[PDB]
Amino acid sequence: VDTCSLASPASVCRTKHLHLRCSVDFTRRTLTGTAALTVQSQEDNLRSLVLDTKDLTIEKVVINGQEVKYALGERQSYKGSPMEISLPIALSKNQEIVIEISFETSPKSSALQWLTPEQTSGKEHPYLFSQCQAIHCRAILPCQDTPSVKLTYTAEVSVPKELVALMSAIRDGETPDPEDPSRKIYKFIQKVPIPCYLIALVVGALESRQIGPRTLVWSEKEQVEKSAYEFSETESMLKIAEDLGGPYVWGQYDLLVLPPSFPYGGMENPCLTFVTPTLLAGDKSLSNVIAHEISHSWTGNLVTNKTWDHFWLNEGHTVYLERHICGRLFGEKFRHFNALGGWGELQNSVKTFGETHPFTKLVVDLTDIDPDVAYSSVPYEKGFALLFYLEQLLGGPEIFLGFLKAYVEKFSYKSITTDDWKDFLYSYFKDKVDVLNQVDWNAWLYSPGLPPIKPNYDMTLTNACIALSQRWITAKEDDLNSFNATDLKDLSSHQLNEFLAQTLQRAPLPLGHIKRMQEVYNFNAINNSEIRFRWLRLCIQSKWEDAIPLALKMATEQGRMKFTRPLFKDLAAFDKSHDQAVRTYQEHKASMHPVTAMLVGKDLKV
Ligand SMILES: c1ccn(CCOc2ccc3[nH]ccc3c2)c1
Ligand SMILES: [Yb+3]
Ligand SMILES: [Zn+2]
Repeated sequence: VDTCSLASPASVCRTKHLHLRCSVDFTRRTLTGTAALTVQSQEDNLRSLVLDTKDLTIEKVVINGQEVKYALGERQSYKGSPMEISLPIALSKNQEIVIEISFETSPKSSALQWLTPEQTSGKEHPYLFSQCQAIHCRAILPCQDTPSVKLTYTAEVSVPKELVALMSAIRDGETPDPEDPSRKIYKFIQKVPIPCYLIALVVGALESRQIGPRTLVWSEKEQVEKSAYEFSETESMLKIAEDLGGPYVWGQYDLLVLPPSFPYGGMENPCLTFVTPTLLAGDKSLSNVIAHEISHSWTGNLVTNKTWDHFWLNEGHTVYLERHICGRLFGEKFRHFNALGGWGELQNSVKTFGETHPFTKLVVDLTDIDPDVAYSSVPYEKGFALLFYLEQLLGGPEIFLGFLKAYVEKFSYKSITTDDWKDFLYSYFKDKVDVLNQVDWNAWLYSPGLPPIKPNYDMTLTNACIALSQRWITAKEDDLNSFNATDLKDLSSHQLNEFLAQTLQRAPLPLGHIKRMQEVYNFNAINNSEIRFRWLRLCIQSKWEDAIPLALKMATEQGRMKFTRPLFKDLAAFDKSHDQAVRTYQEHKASMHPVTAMLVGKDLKV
């Protein structure tokens, strides 16, 4: 049961294919066109079915060349409105028909952000991008908006001729639009069956540069050269991922670097990963995000969570593979360092939510819960900790990687639950079932709070970070003079970040200590977004008014929710900046991403 979807479930009917024919209207901020769904009955005598929609205007529904009856039910909040379609002839089991729906989206579509020219790099043209995960595809087109259903798709997208459209699919040509010579039609094909949350579209002034045998980077012209360098490890990571996961089946692996309001670090859209431009550190230091998105090409896009209650299957396994890729590139001690950092992020989330909160369970129950509200580090890092614990229990990384590749092979092109995963784990490790029975499954999978057992972590790269954090924390005023730029001499950017993460866990520190830290380390000069984020949080939580305009600037000049949400919350919690924090949100909200605007407003109680 997919409690996030109002559509007929997969046991009743299933979409096999979507043919999308649409036009992007920047004057009206609407997409208008037809969604032709090829649907296969799973029941005898099927006479109706229901699709998910959200803020869509339906013009008509056509089957066998005739208009048919349909009805839109009452809106159910963030789930949207169910659309019931009256089939003209009762279908037998396995029979397939094509249902062609004429629709138009709303400018407030929660799947979409429409940007004016001023919100782009080039300042001449507008830009549109989508983000369907988890349940926003219904705000673009009517569909069974559940990851329990997989479908292929084709699309034809008409756009102003000076712009470029891309989708999560192989590019299948471009022509002038016969209905309007001021336009171009871009065509697409996704021959591999996917869940509809992986449908993606961007329209803008995009240019491309090849950076590997199967990878172009796409962005506005101003970002191309920098993106090419930043993500140059992409091919080497794909080769390692193929070694761990089996064949890459999607053809191309292209990258799209979005404008700064993109809400996530990345989105694993097939053939075309979307990334934040906050990855552009200049030194490739945030490339774990690329490794993560690459890994989703197996865990998530091939083996998929059957409902969003089982999101940890997607995310936990992906973090596990991510950390292996980075460990192959940079060493097993670095994999452990990153693993242990992730446990720290899990501590933070559990402390933030509260150790008994339902969203700290590994498997969650999203009945009446908006996935965007529930979203956190938990499925990522509690899922990873479980897998890392199991790795250690069952004989080490070589052995557990054998399981992972067998698991991907077994469930490719399928959608699964936590029970499916656990059943297969027991089947694969049939000779170690004694050891598996030692795991407290009920606590790991279903209980809130920190896991019942913490894995073992190599400390080599972490010790210097803890040591320095502890010096600052225990320092008194007469110790502040001993600190100096040389303290950071032998620390990588990853280690500087972890030093800040350790210190932030003990915040506030005294204002004088934070002033000294800027004096000796000049953190204000660091443009690395992960570093700058934690530094500004530490400054604001420690009540440094000088940091207020810096934090406001970072919160608004980009929109990755990982950074924007906690910066606004911190600024709201500081009495000196509270009124400005809400004013700034109020002023910006109309031009923010619709999901980000929603969540920041809830965070700020405005
Ligand atoms: C990374 C890139 C896009 N997203 C969208 C958020 O999606 C989800 C999906 C599934 C979820 N289960 C619980 C919260 C939750 C949130 C997260
Ligand atoms: Yb002293
Ligand atoms: Zn992910």
